[PDB]
Amino acid sequence: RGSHMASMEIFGKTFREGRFVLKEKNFTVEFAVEKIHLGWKISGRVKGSPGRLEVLRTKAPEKVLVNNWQSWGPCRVVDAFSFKPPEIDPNWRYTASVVPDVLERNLQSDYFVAEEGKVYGFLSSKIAHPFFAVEDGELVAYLEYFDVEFDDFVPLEPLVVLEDPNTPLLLEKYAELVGMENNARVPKHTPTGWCSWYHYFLDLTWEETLKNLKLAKNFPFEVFQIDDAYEKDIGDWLVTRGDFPSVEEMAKVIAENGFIPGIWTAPFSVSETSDVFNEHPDWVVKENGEPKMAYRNWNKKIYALDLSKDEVLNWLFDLFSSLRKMGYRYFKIDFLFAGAVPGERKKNITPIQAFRKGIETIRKAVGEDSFILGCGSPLLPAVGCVDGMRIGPATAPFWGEHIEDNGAPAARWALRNAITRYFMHDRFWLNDPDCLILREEKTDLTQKEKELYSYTCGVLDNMIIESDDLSLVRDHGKKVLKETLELLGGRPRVQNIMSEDLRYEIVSSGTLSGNVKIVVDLNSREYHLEK
Ligand SMILES: OCC1=C[C@H](Oc2cc(F)cc(F)c2)[C@H](O)[C@@H](O)[C@H]1O
Ligand SMILES: [Mg+2]
Ligand SMILES: [Mg+2]
Repeated sequence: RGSHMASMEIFGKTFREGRFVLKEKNFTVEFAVEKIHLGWKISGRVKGSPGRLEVLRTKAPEKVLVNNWQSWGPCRVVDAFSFKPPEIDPNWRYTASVVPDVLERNLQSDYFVAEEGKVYGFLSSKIAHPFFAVEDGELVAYLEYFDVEFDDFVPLEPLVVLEDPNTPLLLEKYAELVGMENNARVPKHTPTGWCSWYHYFLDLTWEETLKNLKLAKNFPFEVFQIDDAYEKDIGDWLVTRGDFPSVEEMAKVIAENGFIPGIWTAPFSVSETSDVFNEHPDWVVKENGEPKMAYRNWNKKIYALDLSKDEVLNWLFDLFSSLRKMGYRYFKIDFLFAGAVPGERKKNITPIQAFRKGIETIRKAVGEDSFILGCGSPLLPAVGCVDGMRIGPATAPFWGEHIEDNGAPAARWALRNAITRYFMHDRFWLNDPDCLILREEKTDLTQKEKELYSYTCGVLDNMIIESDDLSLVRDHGKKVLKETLELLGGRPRVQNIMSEDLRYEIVSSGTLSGNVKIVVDLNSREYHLEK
């Protein structure tokens, strides 16, 4: 018990243990408030038209760890009372929020929120989108059902409230419950590999690919992954451009060289210029009967597939079936937020319901022995489907000392999110902190900075992928990788998770180098490691 617990409300009514029933004009919910280890759990079921359903109300803390819904968005500590709404880029509206009306008035946090000594968190997002808002000094938890009606009962997304001095332990515990609730996939083996993006970007040639393929026999890579560059257009994934061969021919060549073939797609996205859009314009999410722009990128309007339509799911099954048959066993599936944009779909289901039919179709198509890696993705809804997940914005071959914490490529902000989302590793999935850039030339990263990034990711036990012209990686670059791989295998903890000054103390236990600690400063770019 406590004064602060007595101040809480659940579904409109002062907090206490028990079973309850709430009959309102347009919906009904039945819920239980049960005791669990380190606090409380609210669970139940709902029917009718719940709209934006208020679950919990409590006093807003002064400092809160907030979390954006998707890969690239910040997880960071923020002063709650001195919040001002950001201006929202109309090209990137839905990477900031799936409920942008909230963000333009109030501080928002998706899926969970933390303070010193306390965590509030939902265990799932299967039907509704669970978020928090700070409204006039109160913290308020909602489930958004996006105007769907339910004739029969469906389960609530469960909420837990946990209390203990050790906040790191609360987050690790929250994540364990999330893991159990969603049948998380956590492979016993972690892949190493190579990725084209962070050297060649959109200008990768097959000539350059063949060159790197040969050099990679001298590096400890299992996987060889082609990124954005090969494809004809966004949506036309089985047609290549430039000097590239067929998609089947690439897979066959990578395999012969002794590597697991990997390939990038953005599978819920189709451009205004693509073949598949012009063939099948009715396959996309709509506004007033017209195609609704999901985002703008590659200097084109990009639309979202309507994953409520059988035609669309059949098309996805056939695509990823074909890729599997060719020999691809590693799939980076990107810009997935597109699949969950609000709007008009064929069937009257939520965007989250549609997202989940989408990603389940992909897993079905590629099978169980394929490794899926999420990117640009809603986090909670993906748990149990993906094997790995990018948990930060894009890294870069420069620190970004003078770049703002929005979502623009920068090493500093990419590593920040790997630290503040550490607790998802080995519970939701394998965390992907984005690629190591270890080349000596064609870069602005200092040796110090390269050491900071790589050793931190090794301590955290995160996926280790390099992205370089392997010609430009010599003695220092090879040594940094070898040592980073030595740092894997432990159980990590960020001890000062609520810090506001970009300095962190991080421990890991049972690494291949025993027990270690690293102290890192992301502002000054300094580190201190003990083995
Ligand atoms: O377009 C390819 C691509 C896109 C994504 O990165 C960005 C996504 C953006 F919206 C803007 C940007 F400058 C970079 C992925 O995180 C990155 O890893 C790469 O695969
Ligand atoms: Mg009250
Ligand atoms: Mg591990």
